[PDB]
Amino acid sequence: NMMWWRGGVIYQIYPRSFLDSRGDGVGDLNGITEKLDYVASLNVDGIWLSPFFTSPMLDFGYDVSDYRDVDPMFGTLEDFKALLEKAHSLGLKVMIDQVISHTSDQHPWFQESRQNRTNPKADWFVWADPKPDGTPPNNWLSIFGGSAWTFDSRRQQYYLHNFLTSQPDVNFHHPEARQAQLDNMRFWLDLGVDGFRLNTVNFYFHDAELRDNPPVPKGEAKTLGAPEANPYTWQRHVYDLSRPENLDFLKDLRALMDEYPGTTTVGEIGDDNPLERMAEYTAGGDKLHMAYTFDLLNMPHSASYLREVIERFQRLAGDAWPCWATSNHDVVRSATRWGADEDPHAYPKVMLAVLFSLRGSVCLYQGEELGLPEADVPFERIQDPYGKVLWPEFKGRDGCRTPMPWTDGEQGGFSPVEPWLPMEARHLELAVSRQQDDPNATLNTVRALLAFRRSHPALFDGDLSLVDVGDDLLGFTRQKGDETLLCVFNLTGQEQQTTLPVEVASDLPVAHFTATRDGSTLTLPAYQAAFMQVA
Ligand SMILES: OC[C@H]1O[C@@H](O)[C@H](O)[C@@H](O)[C@@H]1O
Ligand SMILES: [Mg+2]
Repeated sequence: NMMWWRGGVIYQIYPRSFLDSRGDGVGDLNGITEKLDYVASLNVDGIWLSPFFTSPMLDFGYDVSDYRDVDPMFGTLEDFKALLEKAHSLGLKVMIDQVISHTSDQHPWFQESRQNRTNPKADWFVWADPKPDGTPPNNWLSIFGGSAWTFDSRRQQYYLHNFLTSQPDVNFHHPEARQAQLDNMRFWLDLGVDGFRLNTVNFYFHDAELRDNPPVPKGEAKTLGAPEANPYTWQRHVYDLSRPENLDFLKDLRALMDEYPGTTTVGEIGDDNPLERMAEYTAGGDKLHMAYTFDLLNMPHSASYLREVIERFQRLAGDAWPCWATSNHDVVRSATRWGADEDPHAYPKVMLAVLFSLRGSVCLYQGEELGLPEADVPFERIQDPYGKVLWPEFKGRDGCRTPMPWTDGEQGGFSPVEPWLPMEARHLELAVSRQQDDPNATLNTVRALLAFRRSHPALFDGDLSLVDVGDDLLGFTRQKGDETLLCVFNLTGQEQQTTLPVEVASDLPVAHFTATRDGSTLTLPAYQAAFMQVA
């Protein structure tokens, strides 16, 4: 079963906010270990762990100072081995983050690199002389504010950083650095990890000519990976990322993965044309296994929009393979971002049904299975530095990083002390304990939907074909071998009706969904889904 990843569902855990088992108010590995039974009960195929490596935590894990160890705040390496072993014992695959695009400035490589222009690791990072006027070498901007270049007095040069100043980008034009990062991945592969989520996978290479980016002409759409309030979105990003050379490196990376059968990779795409880039990076079977984009991580969410996304993707390379996600640690929770103007109890069910019925892999964010709304984090409680640069137009990512509601008790049973982010009040009555034995609650809807998905080959990796189901409905067929299923979704809060584009063999009941099939006319109540066998 070495193709488990091609259609499998992965449960993303944000370590800081899952479960605190030691008592410092911050989630740790042992808590995850304690809740692997819960995770397994979701009928998901595996997990993706956000960074838990040694880090100053200035970007909370994504500024890595030691690629081959666990930060004391999350526990130890042995703790991780225990977590991995128990997870394997439950039939769960374990994937972990890899942030090889950039390191913390506290990483030994950079500490050495910054001292002078001639040291062994001087070229392991991206250094450039200032312009004659002492200004940055080009117009590249940091996503987290300011120029992408920061001056260092030691070398009298600027160093590049797409994100924080404390996150210098690695110079992938230096083969030994590439190799060092590959080795860093190999370290974790040798420990038995089942795969990697590749942080900003298209960022790896930059234009060595350091050419200026062109601006986006007024009225054209901005990039999906950043809020429009961010000046980052004022230029087309062609030279600061997504270079051709990266393809070659991807092959190398894939080669490493090939040395360990059954392992996989999912790339995070941050690009002006995310679908196209995902196709490019996941094509050939010699590069990325799969990748996800921000197309379903933004504001549009109509059935017509989904149709546009699916159509657009189907026009790309057919050998490509997508991973779909409606929520993660970087965006507003799906129940709020998409379903703010919808029923808070009904909409997450049909949304997640759509997510689970799309052709591709799935990323399911912690709490999304509870239909958790975006939390309101007060100014004085803000932790994410990305929330302190564009306030209040953009308030950062803390809203989706609030602690997991296990019980409706004190601090949601997350911690015996005050957690690093405040527990959201509204989450308490949506807690796991309050929701576990409720068959009408979103959790069990998710369980049933994923078991249902698991019982049908067509919903694993079957082909997808859009069909006419009306303007206010989303409809398509999934086909593999004997089995052809018709999937119809009502994402609206109003009853909808359509003529069936194919012939139904039998109705398929799943997760207490209600739909009326009268001959050739199908009716769907508000926020309902319909699955059917096709003759
Ligand atoms: O590390 C810089 C940023 O890169 C993004 O791709 C990650 O998903 C974020 O969590 C992180 O803050
Ligand atoms: Mg702890």
